[PDB]
Amino acid sequence: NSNICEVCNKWGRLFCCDTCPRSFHEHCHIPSVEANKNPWSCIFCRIKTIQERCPESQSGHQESEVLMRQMLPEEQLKCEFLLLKVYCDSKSCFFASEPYYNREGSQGPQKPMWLNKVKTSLNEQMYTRVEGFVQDMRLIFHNHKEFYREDKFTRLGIQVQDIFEKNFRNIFAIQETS
Ligand SMILES: [Zn+2]
Ligand SMILES: [Zn+2]
Ligand SMILES: [Zn+2]
Repeated sequence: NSNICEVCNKWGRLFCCDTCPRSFHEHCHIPSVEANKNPWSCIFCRIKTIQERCPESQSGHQESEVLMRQMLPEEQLKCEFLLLKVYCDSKSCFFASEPYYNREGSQGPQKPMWLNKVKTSLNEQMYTRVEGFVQDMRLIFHNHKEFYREDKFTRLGIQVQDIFEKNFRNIFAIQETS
């Protein structure tokens, strides 16, 4: 197994995957690493297993179809992985915890959103469709772009949103387009 956390890349109290070499802090893994279970498979392993069980799940899809899907256990997992992949980027640290807004010439967003809030929402099963998860994810970056305006700090929003969108297309097998 790896000696660092796959998500944050630090050492510490790590839990090791029994089916691949990745390791996780308890709360870096989404969902949080499970109390017992021997062996234990990580979320990278569980996502691979869905794909292997239905190779046609990697033929292309329409985003509109994807969003209307109900949050049954496989869609739930896939959003928990998408979220995980965003937290793998160190720049996710700017979007993790609840923000606040006090900048001359800007008003704060009507509906603030942050990654830990999206994490809690998933955990408490508050999304019924993929749509709900993907709207909040996108809201994070949109709020950021609107608030920081012409400041160069807006670019962090663009960057982390590009990580979200590439990963969403991949995980949900969106049909490739030019
Ligand atoms: Zn970690
Ligand atoms: Zn694994
Ligand atoms: Zn099949």
